[PDB]
Amino acid sequence: KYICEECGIRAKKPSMLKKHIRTHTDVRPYHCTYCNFSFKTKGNLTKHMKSKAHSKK
Ligand SMILES: [Zn+2]
Ligand SMILES: [Zn+2]
Repeated sequence: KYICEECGIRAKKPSMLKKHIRTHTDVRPYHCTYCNFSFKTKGNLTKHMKSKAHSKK
């Protein structure tokens, strides 16, 4: 079985899920330069910065 009971991600492969499930931990080095939230990938980062939240670049 490989379906996150939280998000519902579908990853028939372990490495894919095994990693996903481990993300619900604290393995997110990508921390926003303002909030206290973080992500496991740099992609989501840009997604959180592109928003008009707080990025007076
Ligand atoms: Zn999940
Ligand atoms: Zn932020």
